Amino acid sequence: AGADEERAETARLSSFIGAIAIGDLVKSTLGPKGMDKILLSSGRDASLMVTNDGATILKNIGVDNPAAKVLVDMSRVQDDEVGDGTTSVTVLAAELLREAESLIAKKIHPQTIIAGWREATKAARQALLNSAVDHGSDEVKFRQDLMNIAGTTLSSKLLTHHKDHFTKLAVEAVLRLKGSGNLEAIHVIKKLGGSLADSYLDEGFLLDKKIGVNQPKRIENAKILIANTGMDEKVERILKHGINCFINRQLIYNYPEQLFGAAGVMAIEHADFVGVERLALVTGGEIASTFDHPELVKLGSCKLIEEVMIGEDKLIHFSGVALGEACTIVLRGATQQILDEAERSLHDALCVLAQTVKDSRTVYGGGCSEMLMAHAVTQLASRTPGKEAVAMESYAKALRMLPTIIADNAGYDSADLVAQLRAAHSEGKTTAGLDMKEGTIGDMSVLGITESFQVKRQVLLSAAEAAEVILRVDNIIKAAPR
Amino acid sequence: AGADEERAETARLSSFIGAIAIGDLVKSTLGPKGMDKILLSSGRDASLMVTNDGATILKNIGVDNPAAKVLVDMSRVQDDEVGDGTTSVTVLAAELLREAESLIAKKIHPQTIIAGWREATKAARQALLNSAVDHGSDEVKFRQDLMNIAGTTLSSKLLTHHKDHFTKLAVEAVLRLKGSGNLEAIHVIKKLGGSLADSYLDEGFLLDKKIGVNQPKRIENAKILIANTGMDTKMKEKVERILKHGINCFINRQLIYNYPEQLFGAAGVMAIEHADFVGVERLALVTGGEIASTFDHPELVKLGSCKLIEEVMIGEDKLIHFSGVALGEACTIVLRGATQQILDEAERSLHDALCVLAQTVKDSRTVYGGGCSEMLMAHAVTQLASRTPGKEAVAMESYAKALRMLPTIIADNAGYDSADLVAQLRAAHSEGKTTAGLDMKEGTIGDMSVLGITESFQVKRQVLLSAAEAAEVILRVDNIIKAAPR
Amino acid sequence: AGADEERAETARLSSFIGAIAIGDLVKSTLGPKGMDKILLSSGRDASLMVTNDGATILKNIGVDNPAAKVLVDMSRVQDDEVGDGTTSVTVLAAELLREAESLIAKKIHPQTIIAGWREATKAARQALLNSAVDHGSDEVKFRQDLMNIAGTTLSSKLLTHHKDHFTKLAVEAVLRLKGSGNLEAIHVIKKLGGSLADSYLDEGFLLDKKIGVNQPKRIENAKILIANTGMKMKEKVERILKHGINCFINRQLIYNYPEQLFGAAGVMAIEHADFVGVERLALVTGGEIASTFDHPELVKLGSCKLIEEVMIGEDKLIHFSGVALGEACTIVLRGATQQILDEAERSLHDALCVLAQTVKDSRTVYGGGCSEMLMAHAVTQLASRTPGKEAVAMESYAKALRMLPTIIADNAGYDSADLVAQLRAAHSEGKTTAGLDMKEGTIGDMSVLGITESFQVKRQVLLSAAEAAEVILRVDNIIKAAPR
Amino acid sequence: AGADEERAETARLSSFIGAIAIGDLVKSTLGPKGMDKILLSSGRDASLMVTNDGATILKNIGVDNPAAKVLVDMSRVQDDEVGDGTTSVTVLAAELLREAESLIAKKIHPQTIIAGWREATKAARQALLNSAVDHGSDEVKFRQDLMNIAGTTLSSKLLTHHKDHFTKLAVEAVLRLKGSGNLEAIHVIKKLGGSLADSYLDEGFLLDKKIGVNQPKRIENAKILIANTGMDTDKIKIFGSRVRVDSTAKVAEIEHAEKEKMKEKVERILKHGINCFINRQLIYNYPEQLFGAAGVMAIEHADFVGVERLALVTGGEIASTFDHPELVKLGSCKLIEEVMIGEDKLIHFSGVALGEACTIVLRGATQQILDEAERSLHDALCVLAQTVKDSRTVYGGGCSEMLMAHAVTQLASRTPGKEAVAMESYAKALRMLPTIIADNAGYDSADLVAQLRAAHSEGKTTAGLDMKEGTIGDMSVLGITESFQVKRQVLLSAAEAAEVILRVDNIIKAAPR
Repeated sequence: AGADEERAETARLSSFIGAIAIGDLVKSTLGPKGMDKILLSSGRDASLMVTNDGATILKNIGVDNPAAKVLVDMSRVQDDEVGDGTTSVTVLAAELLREAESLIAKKIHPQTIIAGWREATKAARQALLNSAVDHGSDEVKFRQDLMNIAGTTLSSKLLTHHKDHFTKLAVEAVLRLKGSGNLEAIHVIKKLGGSLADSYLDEGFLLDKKIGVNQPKRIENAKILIANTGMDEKVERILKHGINCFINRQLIYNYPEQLFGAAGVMAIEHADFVGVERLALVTGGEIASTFDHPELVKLGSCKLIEEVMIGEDKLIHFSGVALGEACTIVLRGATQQILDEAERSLHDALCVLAQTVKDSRTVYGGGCSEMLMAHAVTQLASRTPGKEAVAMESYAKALRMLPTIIADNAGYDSADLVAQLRAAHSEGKTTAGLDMKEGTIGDMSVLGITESFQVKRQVLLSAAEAAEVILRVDNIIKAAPR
Repeated sequence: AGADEERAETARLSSFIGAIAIGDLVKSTLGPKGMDKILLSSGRDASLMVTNDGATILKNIGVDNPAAKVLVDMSRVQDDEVGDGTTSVTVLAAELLREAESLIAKKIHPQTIIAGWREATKAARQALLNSAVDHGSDEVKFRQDLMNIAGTTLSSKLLTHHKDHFTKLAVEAVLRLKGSGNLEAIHVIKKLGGSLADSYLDEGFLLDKKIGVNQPKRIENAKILIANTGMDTKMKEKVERILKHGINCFINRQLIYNYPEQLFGAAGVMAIEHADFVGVERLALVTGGEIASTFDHPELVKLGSCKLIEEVMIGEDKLIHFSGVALGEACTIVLRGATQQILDEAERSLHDALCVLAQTVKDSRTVYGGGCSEMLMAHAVTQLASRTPGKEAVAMESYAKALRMLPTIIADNAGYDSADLVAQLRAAHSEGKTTAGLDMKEGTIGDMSVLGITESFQVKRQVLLSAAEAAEVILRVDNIIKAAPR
Repeated sequence: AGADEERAETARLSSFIGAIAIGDLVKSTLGPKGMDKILLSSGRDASLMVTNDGATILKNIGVDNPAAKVLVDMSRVQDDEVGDGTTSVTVLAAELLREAESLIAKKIHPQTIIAGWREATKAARQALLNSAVDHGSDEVKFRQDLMNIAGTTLSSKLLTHHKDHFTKLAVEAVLRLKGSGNLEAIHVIKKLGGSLADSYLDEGFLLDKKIGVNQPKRIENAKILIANTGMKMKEKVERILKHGINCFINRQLIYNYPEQLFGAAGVMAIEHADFVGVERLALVTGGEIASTFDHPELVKLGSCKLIEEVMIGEDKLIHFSGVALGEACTIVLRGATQQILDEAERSLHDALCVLAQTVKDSRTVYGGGCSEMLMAHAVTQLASRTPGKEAVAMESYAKALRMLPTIIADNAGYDSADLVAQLRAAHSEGKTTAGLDMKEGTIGDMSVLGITESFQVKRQVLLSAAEAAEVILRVDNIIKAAPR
Repeated sequence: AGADEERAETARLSSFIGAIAIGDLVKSTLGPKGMDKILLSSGRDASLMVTNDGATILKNIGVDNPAAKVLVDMSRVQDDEVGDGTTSVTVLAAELLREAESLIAKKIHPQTIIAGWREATKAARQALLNSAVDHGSDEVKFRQDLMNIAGTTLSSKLLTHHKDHFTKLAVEAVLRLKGSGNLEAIHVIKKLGGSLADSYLDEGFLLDKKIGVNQPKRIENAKILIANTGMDTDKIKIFGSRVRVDSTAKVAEIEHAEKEKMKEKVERILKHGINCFINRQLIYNYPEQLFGAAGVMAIEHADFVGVERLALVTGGEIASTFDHPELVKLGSCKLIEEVMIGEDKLIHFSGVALGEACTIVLRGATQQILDEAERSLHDALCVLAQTVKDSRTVYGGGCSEMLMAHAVTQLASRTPGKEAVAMESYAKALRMLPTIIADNAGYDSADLVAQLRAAHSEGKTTAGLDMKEGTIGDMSVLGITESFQVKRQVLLSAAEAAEVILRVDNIIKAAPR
């Protein structure tokens, strides 16, 4: 028991097996016509879970002993930085292991081959520069704002009927974010109500809690009080300040509740901590401790806090923040499996194009980027010294699979597709790519599909470092089914 | 049962297996292209742990009943006097056990063989006075201060692409530090914020704790109180003594009772809960000190320096900085990096840098790095087996071949063919060029001095002694006996 | 499910197996280059500890069923009277068992062979009063007092690198001891401070304790108070001033309040002083009767020369001296400090017994196994001179002596057969000085080395080993009854 | 297969197995070259014990189901009446069972052979008649005081090199003991010093203990105090409770109360002039210091067995609570001192007024074996008391057994009918004893039997088995003789013991499963 040690072929084999198992399930997901899968697990899950998004299912379950979970864990950091849309990074890392069986013939030192990873880093920079990306997306923009990458992220998802409209909306949300402050303060929720738009845009922060039956219905020029310690002196400190609202992250004691109603102060019971922490940045903050917390120790913003009816049910909204560094997003849905999916999509949407204004650079979608890159990577291996080249040239044909997967989900024969694809990219037309609706090659730009430059730079480095940690290191292995 | 005693061949084997298991994992951890590993244990552990530094991982876990942990414990003491660079001493002791197969074929006396260790002492002797090593390091030093051994120590770490810059910084810290004032008060913490120039040197001491959100934002003309005894039990005496002094900050090394805390907020005094003792002792030197007793502590008995105590905001995470110390001889280093627990691999990386420089200025002696020292000693030792008596030569010659593996271990991580590397190396050393050594970036052999990598004189004398007793300790004892548990 | 059935050869087997297992572990230990063994246990045992002395480890534990612990127990009685040097007696008893196989070969009655023990007694006496051993243990003696046998006892042990110097010191200790009063009143400890000398010799009693930093430094015409019961302020002071009390020593925790009082008066107090030292102290100072605070004045007697605290090494020690009786004295040692230091406790104990025997005997034997080869040459002849039955038992004892040279040689690093060839030729010739030289790797002059063995150890061991071998040969029935 | 059902011959076998099992362990114990056996158990037993005396080991343990324990119990009465010598009685009863195999060869009525037990008595009359006994036991006696029976008991033990000298000493010890006193107060301890005599005789009693290193070296006109209770005070069985007082001030009273025990012990003890205090158990630390200044020697953990003999010696005292000093205590006074006996310190109690109780402290040549003196002295005590009372002895070394055996062979042929077979089997039983005595000697058993038998036939009662010789010799020259009582009682006991159970065929069932 305890620690383990590994031997020649068996050590490599443990890493090799992990990559192949995950590649096939993620494979159906890529491209406009991907398909959903449902998984049931060993007693800590409670029921059947279906996730279109590849990253969510891998994070939730550590099924077995082989090295995969650490590789998997990393994809979420990538999601944070950019990696989202359609899952492809995991697939890309996985086929690099197939090359290793070939490598046994390469009887020398496998670690020498490893030098290929920062050669690959050169390849990443070789790829970047060598490929016409884009020149549009100045800021805000009348039509290049979207109806582009979000649509492609959506394309792999069935929802894209009513849903593609939602994706367009996501860009308006980033438009209010641009400036100095970073990517923060975005929260999204869904509701039970049918509408063709299937969404509404809300100016303030969305919360849903109420003090009790009694209390003023609306508060004006509101002051906000946040307490770290539970309620389980208050009137005296309260009256001088002119407090209009109290928010506590936990259980609230019953006695003060009677007081607040007569005073004309609205309090919130068991408010969630995550909303509260964001709020402190928003209202100028407060010093949260024991009941001494009132007056100067705390700063309170004061526009308007009220409970409003959103089409249907009643909700409470915080708005008019002096700081201007934080905002909130509210979506209303018709209700279905794909609407809470918007939770999946908005989180992803935020990272993809907030980034897009910052980059001022994007690349053509639909696999246009991959074939062109494949064309120029082949020359580079030859250009570099030959043993360096052997590792570099293997990398170059790796890019070939992406074109094949995009077409395969479309419904057209893969062999013919690879053939027609290369000739257009080789010629020098960057706009041309894979048109799945056509089944052949077409103009990507007419479609409006473009990918953030960062998704391409970041995927390359993420795959290189993640791939590098495998082949390099022992300590793992797999045994038998279920 | 569980009595635990073994007979003849089997007993030797248990030690032999422990040495081989450890060597394969550690060899890959050596030098510039060295590798870090992840370890997972099912019981009473949270997740897989990854440690590049061999010494920290070996100390942490006592997985097996076979004797290995005892062997492991010995390297920390070495670390205090030096120990580090790249892990190697454990490897050298482990390879010694392989010749034991030869001993069975020897068919005479297992312990007459022990004479080889005596022979080894001569080997320790030869390395020390054979070869001209530094001639420089004439205190403080312009350019030659780093881009040397620290770079080699960091070599085993992936971070080196931007990390080598951090390594260079470490000697600057020793320049202010060095003298005989004391080898203490150097602290390292990493920050999850990124910039091109990773790592900043702070004027004073860096800490990360708060009484709570509660209390005033900053203090003026600060007075410092340190208490050995906890606040836990009284409120009245604490306020009375406090107000007269004007106390701006209270630091207690342990748990702090809640009642006084309300008082500090109203008064306008910032306190620190569960402050670590190591920071506190350093602080006393820094602040002029105090006599830390019971609540009789305030006023004259307490000495407190007063520049500024504040929470700045370095990058992302909030920290508290103590600076402007009147004494002037105790300073701290704050490291910044990309963002990983790997970045934490600074506490165990910095440590590697601090010990090396303090020893280097005073000893006025060093050895050439890159394995230059090892090949030279090896050439000299082969002769020795031939020139000394009867029993001594077989044992001694075997010891000599042990040195051969080190050239192999340094270039093995390179990716180049180890066999080709070993002989090319020997021809240059045999010739008489001490500067020449293994250049991993080159892939062949070159001039170590241009690189500037140098090993401290102390590292060579201790390793030789460490290797000698370490092999002996498992062997020296026969039939360990258990008396049946509680 | 009762008694336990062992017969003829099987009963012999339980004894036979016990001797073979013990001999190999003790075999490493016999000589200058012996090997250290450590045992690790859980429960009442803290951790790894190492004993170089075979006798200490064997009786601390009863590892298994086979009969041998009773045999082991006997060695300790020897240890008190003579004991140490190196542990060799257990090995000789073991040697006897291998010939037991030949006893079945003989095919008649094992009991007749017992006559061999009679023969052994006669053989033992031949090693005695034959040739000359040592002459001139003049008493006091400037050079022959040590740097001899004690060094041999030490050679097996680690401390010998600087300790052989310590060994020289011990004889000075025995010389003051001499008179009519066997061996008594000697107290010794170790110190955490390092020095080349590794030991200082005090003229009185050494005690390590301090009341506190405060309190007057010097006491004269000192009166000493020892109390059974632990440490109200006024009762202690009123009685104290009239007496003139200069010091207080108690074998337990002492109350803080009185401590403050002592400093003003000029009286020094001691907390938790060891009881054993106190019992010795009473004989030394004339003693007293210790009860509650009624204890001062006449019921207590206080001797008065000089009591002072002297900085020793780094640990601050106090000395009691100037005893009118003169009967009891104390020894102080300062070592390297590597837990091996607590080991020095082991080696010193060896020093009081070995040297004291040398003082009374005025006789010794050549060391390095010189005595054993000589006796072996004489004994081979003896077996033939006796008829036949008488012959076989006497000769088996004779060949037993051959292993001792062999055991000395085995730990040396040189094989036993070669050692045997050279060794016998030198002893046979007539040079008693010649013996086993372990550093040499061959044979040499023992006297030049300075290694000698007490005369008593050779005559008692011969009788001792013979009887020890007998205790189980006679008994062919070892019984355990009705489990649990 | 299994049920514990017995049928005809098998029932006989159960009696048979008990006899043979006991005989092999016992047989090696008989005579000069006897063997010691050591017995151990895990609990309700602490260590291996080795008993030379066959009777003592059998009494302590009832190992199994087959009958034999009751037969064993019989030798006890013999031991208190006449005692020991060598244990031979048990073996003789066992060999009676061996003929039984030949009995089924009879193929007839087994109980008419029982008449053999009626032949056993006839054999018994001749034992009285033919043996040659002795004439003389003057009282005290000059030359015939010993060198006789004590030596035969000793002969069985290998100590008979220097020891036969020690046996000779023992009669001097018995002469003072002799008469009215019965058996009490004889104590023996070894000394580690070599001498030809190997023994010394003391007028008083030796006890090995010391108060502590400090205390007066010697006391005279000594007064002795023995206490049933220790000097220790604090629990009382019923604690009186954890206890409640009135804070810390009164608890000072508790510590003070200890002093009162000290005060009573000194004040009362001083008036008497107390020289020596002996306590049978642990002694409280406070009093120990008091005794040293006073001039009084006390003994910590002095064991009780020495004390009871000591009490008879000093006239005794009534041991109770601290009121115990003065008159209720009678302390004889002559000399109590601790004397270096060259080797080890011991305390001598001497000058006892009673005179009845005395101690035989022997020095002798050293080894583990001097502890043998403990083994050997005990044998000496039992034989002399009987030797003085009987004034009759028979020749040892099996001389008695061969003579009787020669006579009985003739008897079988003379008696007609049913009776000779019964008589001859009893008669050949005697033959094994010469064999048992010879076998343990290590000499060949077969050779020994005929040569022995030929010498007896001549008419020499003195002639017997000489084990040291390996052949036959004159027992009388050796000086080995057995007391008259041991031979007449054993004959009656051996026959009767074996006789009942042969008679009964079937040890029956139970209820259970």
